[PDB]
Amino acid sequence: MNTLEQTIGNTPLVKLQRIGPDNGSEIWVKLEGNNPAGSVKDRAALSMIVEAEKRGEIKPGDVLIEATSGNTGIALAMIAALKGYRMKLLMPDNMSQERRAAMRAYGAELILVTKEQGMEGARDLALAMSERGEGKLLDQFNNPDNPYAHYTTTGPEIWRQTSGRITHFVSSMGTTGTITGVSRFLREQEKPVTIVGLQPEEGSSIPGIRRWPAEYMPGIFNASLVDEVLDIHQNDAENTMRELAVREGIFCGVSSGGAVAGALRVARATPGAIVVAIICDRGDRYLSTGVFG
Amino acid sequence: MNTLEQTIGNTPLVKLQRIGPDNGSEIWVKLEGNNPAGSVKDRAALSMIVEAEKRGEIKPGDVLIEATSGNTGIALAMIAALKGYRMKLLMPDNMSQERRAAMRAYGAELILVTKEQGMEGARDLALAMSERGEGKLLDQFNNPDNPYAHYTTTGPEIWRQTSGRITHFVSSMGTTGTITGVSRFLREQEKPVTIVGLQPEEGSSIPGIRRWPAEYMPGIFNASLVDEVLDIHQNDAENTMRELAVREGIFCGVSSGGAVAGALRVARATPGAIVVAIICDRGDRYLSTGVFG
Ligand SMILES: *Cc1c(COP(=O)(O)O)cnc(C)c1O
Ligand SMILES: *Cc1c(COP(=O)(O)O)cnc(C)c1O
Repeated sequence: MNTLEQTIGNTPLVKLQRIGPDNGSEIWVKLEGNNPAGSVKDRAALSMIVEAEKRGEIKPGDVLIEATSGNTGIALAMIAALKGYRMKLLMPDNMSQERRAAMRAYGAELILVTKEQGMEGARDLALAMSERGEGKLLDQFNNPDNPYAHYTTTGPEIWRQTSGRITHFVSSMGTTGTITGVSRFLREQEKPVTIVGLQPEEGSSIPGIRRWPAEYMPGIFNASLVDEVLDIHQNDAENTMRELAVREGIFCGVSSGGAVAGALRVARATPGAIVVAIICDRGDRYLSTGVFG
Repeated sequence: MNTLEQTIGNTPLVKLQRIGPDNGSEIWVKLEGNNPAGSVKDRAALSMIVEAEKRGEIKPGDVLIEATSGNTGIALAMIAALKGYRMKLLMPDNMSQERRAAMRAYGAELILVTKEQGMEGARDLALAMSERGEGKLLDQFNNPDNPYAHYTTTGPEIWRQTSGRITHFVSSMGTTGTITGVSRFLREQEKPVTIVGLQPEEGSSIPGIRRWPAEYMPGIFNASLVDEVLDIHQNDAENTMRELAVREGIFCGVSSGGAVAGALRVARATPGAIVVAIICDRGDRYLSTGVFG
């Protein structure tokens, strides 16, 4: 159609010109910050909602519920404003103003729990509400429609954009929808492709992702779809993030620096590798946090 | 050729779904925030530098100079990082720390003048430095390569995207490069097109543009290329800006709200008009100023 919805997905895939070893390997980055609301989350938000519409579970005017407050919140608030839904976002009351402003700007309703109840308290209340019938819960960590988005758009795009030359795919794992969906699609190809997931080192804090308890991975995660899982140190992610802006002109977030850091490790260890890493969002919303300056 | 440079331009053109009169008019918005560094300035930044390279005036490694601190500064810093130039941006010492960070992230060097000297003192210093042979001055307000970017990319895209249906073009004027270059291209078409330029009402403050002294328009400006100039009140631009996010899911800046406000006036006064307005940048860098949440 002719709406903002058609600008989601089909993000550019560009090759890094300067960082990276000179051993024949190539590093390409998928610019998810190009999505309308600035991040890879626009894909899963659209998919979770669109697929629910297709099942008759929801229709414009309905209330949507989710506990979150980062890109998923921004993305859901945007899809809600775009498609005509009432979005209710649950989060602890210690959110910066700017942080909640990104979600409120789209007209989403922010429902606060106590700092103490924290993110888990929010998850619970959101669930309480969906079971009472106060609105459809999206649940990004378990909703198969999340990876479905990447199985149908992101992965095919990457395969088409690298003309099937891709040998390694690198993704920082949050819900794991991106790595799960993209892997699912790549496995269907004859040519083998190594799937590399990244998680923060214990103690490291990288916005957008988290280190999952060994046996407490999100429901949509499928260990057999990931060939390797690497740890990325906060500092290493932040340095690569700043290096991307300075040496490539690519202004992205911390997890994106982490993804390229991982792609660098891979490229260095494998001459000739054709690595694709996901750049999750732009760096704009990180400016106030000082990671840049 | 596969670098971030190829993601500049070719921005989406989407139709507003809810705001606007129901009189047969259509309002389309050109999403310039989709440019790699988030603003319409990426086009002129790339053009001024590419064209100077063609003329042999500069080559990678050289110093580039410009007095500015908004989107132009950010766009120039980004092109410089992308292409390998040493960017120097001049501005008075009263820039917020976030405003400075948007330019420094790309490795640009900021050269400060006193608040007393202000933007005009910076313009002067920049000119002096270039005359002392310290670097190539870009001069966004007088450089023909600024409107040229719009004559060759922006205008042609709009004409193609609307399949020649456009009847009115609305643009908030800063350097006037966009309205100038787009008008030049549209005038070459058989079908007439009304060119509408917008400027802030006296006393109104709209980031990115300014009310030019009657007989002191920027050098690149050509009065005959613009059919009408409307005044936009700051409040009206801010309101339309907020309403775009809420009712359309389009998150953009103040001048963009002013642009859609102008397009609404045009649409309301002319049933059946096919209006195209330029959305200059995303709203992200405006959150900290409070104009939204
Ligand atoms: C969601 C997100 C990720 C991880 O993507 P998943 O598909 O959820 O694995 C990484 N970084 C940021 C900033 C994100 O918002
Ligand atoms: C520069 C700018 C404009 C004006 O565009 P011109 O092509 O310079 O007239 C409008 N809004 C914003 C935010 C700008 O950066």
